[PDB]
Amino acid sequence: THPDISVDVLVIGAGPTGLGAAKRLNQIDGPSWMIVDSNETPGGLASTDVTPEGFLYDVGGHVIFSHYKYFDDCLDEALPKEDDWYTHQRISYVRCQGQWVPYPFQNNISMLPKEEQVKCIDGMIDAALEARVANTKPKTFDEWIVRMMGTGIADLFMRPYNFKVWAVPTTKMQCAWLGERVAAPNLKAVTTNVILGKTATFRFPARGGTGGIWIAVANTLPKEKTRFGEKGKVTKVNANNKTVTLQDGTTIGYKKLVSTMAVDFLAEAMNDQELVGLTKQLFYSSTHVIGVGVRGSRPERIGDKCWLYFPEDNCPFYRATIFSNYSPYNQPEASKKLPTMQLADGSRPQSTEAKEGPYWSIMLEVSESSMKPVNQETILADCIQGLVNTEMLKPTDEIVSTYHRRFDHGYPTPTLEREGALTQILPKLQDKDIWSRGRFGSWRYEVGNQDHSFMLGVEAVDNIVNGAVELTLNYPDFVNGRQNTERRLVDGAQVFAKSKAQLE
Amino acid sequence: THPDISVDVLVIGAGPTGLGAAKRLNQIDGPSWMIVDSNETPGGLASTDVTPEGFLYDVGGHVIFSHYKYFDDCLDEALPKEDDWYTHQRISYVRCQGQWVPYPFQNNISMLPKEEQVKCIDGMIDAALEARVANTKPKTFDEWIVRMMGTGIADLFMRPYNFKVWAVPTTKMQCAWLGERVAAPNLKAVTTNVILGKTAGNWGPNATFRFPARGGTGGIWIAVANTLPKEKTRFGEKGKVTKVNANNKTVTLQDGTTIGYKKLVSTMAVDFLAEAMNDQELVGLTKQLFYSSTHVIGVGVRGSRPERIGDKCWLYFPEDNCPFYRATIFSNYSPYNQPEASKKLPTMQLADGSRPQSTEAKEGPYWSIMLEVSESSMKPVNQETILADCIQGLVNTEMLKPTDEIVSTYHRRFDHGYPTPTLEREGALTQILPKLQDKDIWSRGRFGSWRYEVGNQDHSFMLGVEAVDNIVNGAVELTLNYPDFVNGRQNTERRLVDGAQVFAKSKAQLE
Amino acid sequence: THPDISVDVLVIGAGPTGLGAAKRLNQIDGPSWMIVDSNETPGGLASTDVTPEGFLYDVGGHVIFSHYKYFDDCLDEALPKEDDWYTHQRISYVRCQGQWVPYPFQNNISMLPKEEQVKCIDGMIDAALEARVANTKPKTFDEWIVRMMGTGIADLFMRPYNFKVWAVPTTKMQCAWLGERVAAPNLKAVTTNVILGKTAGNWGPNATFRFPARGGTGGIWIAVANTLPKEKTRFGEKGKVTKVNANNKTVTLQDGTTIGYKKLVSTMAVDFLAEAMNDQELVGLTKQLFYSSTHVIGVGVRGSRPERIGDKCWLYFPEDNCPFYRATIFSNYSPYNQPEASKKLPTMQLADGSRPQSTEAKEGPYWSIMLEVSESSMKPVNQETILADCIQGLVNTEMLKPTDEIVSTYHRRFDHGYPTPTLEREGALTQILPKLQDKDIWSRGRFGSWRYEVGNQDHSFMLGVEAVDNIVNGAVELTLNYPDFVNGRQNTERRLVDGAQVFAKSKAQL
Amino acid sequence: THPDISVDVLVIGAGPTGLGAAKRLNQIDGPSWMIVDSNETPGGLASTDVTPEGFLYDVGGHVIFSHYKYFDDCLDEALPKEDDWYTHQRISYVRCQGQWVPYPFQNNISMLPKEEQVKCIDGMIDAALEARVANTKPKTFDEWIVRMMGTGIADLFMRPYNFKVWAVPTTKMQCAWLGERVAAPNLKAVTTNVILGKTAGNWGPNATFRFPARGGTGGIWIAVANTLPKEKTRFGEKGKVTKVNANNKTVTLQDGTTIGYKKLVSTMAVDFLAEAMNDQELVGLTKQLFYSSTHVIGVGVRGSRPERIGDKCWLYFPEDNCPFYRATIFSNYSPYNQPEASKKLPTMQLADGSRPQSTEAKEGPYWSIMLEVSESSMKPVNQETILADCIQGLVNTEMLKPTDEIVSTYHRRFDHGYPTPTLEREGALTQILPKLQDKDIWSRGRFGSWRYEVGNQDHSFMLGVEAVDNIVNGAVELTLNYPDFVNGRQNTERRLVDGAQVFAKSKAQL
Ligand SMILES: [Cl-]
Ligand SMILES: [Cl-]
Repeated sequence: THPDISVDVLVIGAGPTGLGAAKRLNQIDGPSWMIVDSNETPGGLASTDVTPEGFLYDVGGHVIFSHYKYFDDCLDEALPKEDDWYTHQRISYVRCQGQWVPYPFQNNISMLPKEEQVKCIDGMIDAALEARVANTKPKTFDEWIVRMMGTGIADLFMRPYNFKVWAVPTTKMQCAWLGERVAAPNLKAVTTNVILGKTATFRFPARGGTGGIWIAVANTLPKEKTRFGEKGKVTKVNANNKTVTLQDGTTIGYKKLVSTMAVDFLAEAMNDQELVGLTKQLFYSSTHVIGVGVRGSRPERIGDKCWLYFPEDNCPFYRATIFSNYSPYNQPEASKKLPTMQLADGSRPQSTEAKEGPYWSIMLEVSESSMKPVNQETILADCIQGLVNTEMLKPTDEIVSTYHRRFDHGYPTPTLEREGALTQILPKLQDKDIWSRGRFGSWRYEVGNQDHSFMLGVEAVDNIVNGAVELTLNYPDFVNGRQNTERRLVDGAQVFAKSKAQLE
Repeated sequence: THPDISVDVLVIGAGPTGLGAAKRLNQIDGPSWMIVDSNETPGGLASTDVTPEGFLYDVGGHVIFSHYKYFDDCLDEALPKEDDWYTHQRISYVRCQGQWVPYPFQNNISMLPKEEQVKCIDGMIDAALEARVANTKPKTFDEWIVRMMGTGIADLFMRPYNFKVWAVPTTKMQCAWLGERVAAPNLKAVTTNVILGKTAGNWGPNATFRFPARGGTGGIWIAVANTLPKEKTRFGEKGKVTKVNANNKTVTLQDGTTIGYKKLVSTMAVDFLAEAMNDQELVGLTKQLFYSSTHVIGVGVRGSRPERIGDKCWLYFPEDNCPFYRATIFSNYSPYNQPEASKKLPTMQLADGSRPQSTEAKEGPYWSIMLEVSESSMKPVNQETILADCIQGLVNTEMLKPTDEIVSTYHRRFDHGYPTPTLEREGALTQILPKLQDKDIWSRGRFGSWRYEVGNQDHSFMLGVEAVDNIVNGAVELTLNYPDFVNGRQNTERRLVDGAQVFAKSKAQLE
Repeated sequence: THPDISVDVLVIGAGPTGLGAAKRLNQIDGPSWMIVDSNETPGGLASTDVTPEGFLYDVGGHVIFSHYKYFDDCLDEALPKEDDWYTHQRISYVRCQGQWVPYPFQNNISMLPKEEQVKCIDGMIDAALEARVANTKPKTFDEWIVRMMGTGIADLFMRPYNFKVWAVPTTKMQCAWLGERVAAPNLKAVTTNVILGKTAGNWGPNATFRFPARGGTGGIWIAVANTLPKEKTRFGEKGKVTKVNANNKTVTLQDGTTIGYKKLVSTMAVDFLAEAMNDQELVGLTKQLFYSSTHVIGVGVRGSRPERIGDKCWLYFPEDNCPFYRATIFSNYSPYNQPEASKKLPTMQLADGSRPQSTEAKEGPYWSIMLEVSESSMKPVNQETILADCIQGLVNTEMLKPTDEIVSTYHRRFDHGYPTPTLEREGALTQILPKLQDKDIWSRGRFGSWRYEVGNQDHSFMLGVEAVDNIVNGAVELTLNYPDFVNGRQNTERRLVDGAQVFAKSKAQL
Repeated sequence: THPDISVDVLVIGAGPTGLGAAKRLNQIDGPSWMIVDSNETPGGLASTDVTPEGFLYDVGGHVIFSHYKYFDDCLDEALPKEDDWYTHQRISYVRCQGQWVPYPFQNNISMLPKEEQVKCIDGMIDAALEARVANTKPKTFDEWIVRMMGTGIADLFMRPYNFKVWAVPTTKMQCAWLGERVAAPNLKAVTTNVILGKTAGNWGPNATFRFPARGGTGGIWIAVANTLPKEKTRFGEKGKVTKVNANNKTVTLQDGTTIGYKKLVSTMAVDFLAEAMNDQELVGLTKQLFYSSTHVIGVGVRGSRPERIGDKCWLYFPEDNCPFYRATIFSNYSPYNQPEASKKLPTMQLADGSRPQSTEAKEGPYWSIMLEVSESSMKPVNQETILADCIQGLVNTEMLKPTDEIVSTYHRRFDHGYPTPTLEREGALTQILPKLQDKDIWSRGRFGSWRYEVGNQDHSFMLGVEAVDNIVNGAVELTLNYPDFVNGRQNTERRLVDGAQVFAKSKAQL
């Protein structure tokens, strides 16, 4: 009994991780392979949605720093024109007590009341003294924060903010994921800034938002090796006889499997009780992505802002961005005409006539868990009110468009129990020739950015084919702390082979 | 052959130390005793001079702050009237970059330029981190400074200032002496003040303090001397000691008088004692000691008390725009330190150095300033020019406008001014003092025992008292050997009227 | 209404503290004074008792190290002959796991089993490392113990021993009383002795102490008292004080006699003084103080001095195979502490607790053992069985063979035995003493001021001397308030003959 | 103008490193390649020599612990029979004051004089206390040692031994090359062993290493080379490289042959390369490197194996009663390292250095010893007398009785023996390697990249493998730049058969 299709390497999922595996498989051009996804549009959670009124919203952020030349090579290939990209300056602010405090927070306590500055400085002094004598390392995220910042800064920012982000207490999280850097505060730089009173770029696609990158990357692949859409939905994986079954009944035989779906779904699709049980020990939070389109020129108070962080309790979201700042093509042009749905204060607008722009746009994120639930019916309104309370929207601003989507698997949580589970789950799948990789494929946030995830797929294939170490998967500190320039979209294998076929 | 006079206990010198010995001897009224001094006016280096134009000057605007009730008892006995004393609150600043920084220098960085504050705070951060782990103690004054303040504050103040005071580099002095002299900065306190822009200025035991209404500090010692039986004192040329024969326990006076003693308390500089003894070994050891001379400069000036001056007491001068290290507004201590307003005086010169528009005697009121300048083999001074240089320094510091009228000048150089706490000091004293002790000589006092940590007038007085108490009652000489012990407590046990005098008095009535 | 007697200074109590006050007063010979004691024989709890069979036992130890020349002058004066004293070598042992471990204990773990040595060294390594980084000081005796010794050595000796001594857990006691010495171990010396297997060679002649030839320690205090003008002493029932009226400064004796004073030096237990004053506030504060009772047991036995026992001095007992915390072969201190050989005595019992085979009086020679047992609310003792338990304890520790013949026993219980350095002590004393001071009452002594660190005979003596020096000459009471200061120096200034007496005498001849 | 030969990848040198490159290139079977060596026999400085009398001696030691599955695969493929290998227990001893001190030295101070134990333990106590508080990293090999062991152990072993090894004082060497773990001594374990006097634990299966039955170590590389296609190798005089033109990527051989390359893997000493390149700048930088020469000495002797020396071990010699720093009983590794019993040989001399009694050829059995002596401008050696001195050293260390019959001797001096981890090494290499890289030259190996940390046979093999992987597949050269990473993990990902070959083979069957 033979499957409808047979390939050496099967890739499940066409998010960044799956596309990475596909790109390196395509480059190597050795073993046979194919990639499937239930979504007709590749990009997974790094896709970009659009509102009926033409406002774009990324559902999974954007890369700010690439750690790898290989990732760069693929983006350059996908979007090879200078005008394909806008290049912006890396910046950030924290919203604290009516102030926009620049990153890094501790280096700008100067902008807080003098009383708060005292509590913060006393906190770092204590922490700096203890660190001088420390002979152990922190065991929880919380301990890490305190040793690093002092109780002062920890209570102002780190603690409350991180709870808003992870939907889980900082006491319930590990810290290893943060890196090897010794937990020791830079007291001198902090006080120096307090006394003096004083206080890097990234590219973003011009059109299509982040999702446009992955569409263009996928378009470089040989179309007949892709199966995207309902015809590409996987319904079961038979690990014992290495066969996958799709929704439409198609069967696929594989020798090695690279699975980028959530590892808990994989265990279900495998009907593996042991893996399902191990898999349930993992924790994750859901996230709500909220989009707000509004009429008007970009407000003075807002400027060239990007990520904004919100520790305080006058708004449910933990971060927001002025998405309209990243690219003029993220929202409709001025000439386009749209009706006002409501004002920022939640009341009916004066006129309901479709009017001109220009427009700007805000995007934000709310976290959710069994330890921090959210009312889905009221969350949109609360967020908008939150934009008011934080002085991002005037109560008079006119809202032209709203976007609200909830993602069940939003963040894989770095809980104290994560590694105990992963060190069992991953090797067990490995023994079955299954490479489970990705944000939820391998569940490691420290390597959960688009560039990391992409490379997790690239390296899994490199392990399958060339016996390479999976460095990003098992040594995040090693890859994050170096320049990764060795692996290129064009390696010696292809140069030599191409040159050979030329004089032959 | 007998000497002209014989006493159980002879006291040489009638400064604070000798007078302290005399007072306890007089209170005990047991063994016979007498006290001699080459000066006709008692008070030693705690005396007061006056210019022909009527301006009083101490040897450093002395200030009474006592660690002993017994010292208090004697001052109260000598000057028993409420109006004998003015009581003040210390108003002090350090002169740094056109600013008056309040006394605990470190708590007032908030008054320095921001750039400087940074260097200071960085310095303390380092020091605080090394202190958390230190397992040794400082060996020099300099290491002590750095470990306490950080290189920042050390360079801005401590180092330059202390060289101006001691006429010796901080790296050449020990550090077992500064317990109650130099403040101990706390990181939190300091940074909290720099944040709040608020101040603090109560450190040290100098903060109320009483000063004598009349005659200056010297007036205290004259009044104390007057409590003694005059016939047991020998003050003047007739009291000048020329020779000390330790072997047959006899002293020789200038007029040839000979005095036999059983026990000698000597308050003259220990290096002079060696000479007077004709003892080569001691003269030698004596050489290994070090001291700095000091110039006391007085300046009287016409005018109302400038509000730019205010109620300043002693001001500190680390910077190089003036020769003096410390200065005081003496006219602030008492209305009797300078002539009253009605008195008429001619202007001698203007602060800038030029002649006065008129050489006619004019009224007051008046105010007064006293300066000190240190001198040594490592930091010489030009005696002919030093007076002018100081006046010029008063200008550069904005104490005197170039326009101010100088009515009175005073200048006097004291050879023995400060007993220098060098690194070699204790190595010398731990030989000199025991050797004198074996001859039944109690050498005590500012230059008698040469320890600055107990060199104030109250310490010195008590060195004399305690020497007598050891001689007579077998008391421990606590102030001499344990400065930290006496400075760290209230010494209230020893009184001008002890149980011994009460019991003997009440027995005399019943009999 | 005038009292039957009036003096400038009244001293209550003729223990070492009282006698100290009397001696300085007698030397000064200025203000008038007298000294009373309810006991006919001076010496207080530093006296020496005797059994009907002629065995001596010190009730309150003996001085091993004198910190003062003044104390020396007075003992020299009291017992001026060379043959008035024996001079012995200073040494000590701890009884641990069948071993006599020499002082100090930590430097001799070599004698213990290797397993136990491991735990000890491990504990001190930890302590050493923590001390390298410590920035706080110990708050309890227990913490002080651990930081100094480590848990290993602490559990073997310090902890169990100290609980047996103070009859109070170490966690309940302060540690300032131990001095200002940094709580930290000398790892190198301890590991050096474990490796070398040897201890520091005998420093002989080494630190020696002197002990009186006759009459025991109590003999010192009888002779000291005899240098006093007898008419100024009132010892006996005729000297028992029943009431102290602080307000009009009057003291009332048993026989009804009334004494008026200007200054009072009271060396009786400060809680008894509170009582005798009828001051409720004081009595109240006085309750906050804690003390343990002690049992002094004496055993006289027949035979030459056995090989196993050795040469005198204190022995310490951490373990639970005996109720006592320390003991000493008293008969080693002087041949006059017990009957000579020719004396004939009947065996009372054997060490095992059984009747002897013969009850006929027989020759000696003899030897003798003295030991102490503490008692308190947290560590009670059965007064009927304690003697037997102690004797059995002597067998268990291998001090007596079960066959050894017991000729004499001695058992006496002292209500006030040790003033306990509890965490609460200073909070109470810093109120009690100043308050008594404001009434011209100098409460001084082992129980007069309640401070064990200055509770030895020389210290207590000097508390008396210094109180008088404060009353008369305004001297600082150094021993009372700065024990670390006096223990850390050579106190040579104050002498039995001071300059005052020299000058005065020299003048009387002229 | 075209060269006689053109390949994609040219490999110079057929030692472990060169053969490593060749193995991976051969496995990949993609780009064309060839490998050249001036030696007719492959093995480089890991080859085996034989004396005329039939005694074998490794010139470059043997692997004790392999860090890579890939290295294991290749050794397995080359020597696939069970009886191709012997497997021994990995142990080690240090010769200190007449004793054989087992590894590790510190855990065995027990068998030294008690006085030495004292200095050692005292040293570690200091080190341990400073380590509690340290906030900086060691800057020299010497400081690292002091912080690790303390001055006591440093003086007894570390300092003297390492000078004998590196021919350079420890103060002149870096320490990063040693690893990343903090310099903190395990004091408890050290003192626990001294106390217990033992060196034991609950234990499990003992650690082992394998050694080739025949041909010695050099037999591995001969067999590894044999698995390569012979026509892609050029070994012997015909393979000697004399010139390297980096600008037009051409190499010239002794016999005038020219070889064009696209990428070069050079395993010859990097100084020689700079010379062969005629590149002034690289010659200059190259001068800043430092190395020591080494003498390898072999001694065949008659007799059964003496009980005094029985194990297949290294022996280390800190003391100055012998010029060599390490030695081993090679005859213990394999019966085939020396002539069999029946073989008859004449005696050349006795251990004492005197003529034999009879010059007749006599049977065995035989055993063998080999040892090493360093040499440099800071520690010269007399080449004429070195053999005798070493033999005499063997006597002084009680390895040879003065009566032992020496049947065979061996002496050979390698100019490039150890690449020295000097303080200036990295400053030089961080310029040299990258500059060669920019010319498409991968200089790799013991003296190719000059890093002792990764200079073992397995490390070197892998330097070759990873260089090929970087050239072809863009792999990270982990062994080259991250020794700590590769040494602290099990490297199992890279196999002699990877997916690429499985997929390719399986495809060719459809
Ligand atoms: Cl930040
Ligand atoms: Cl060396």
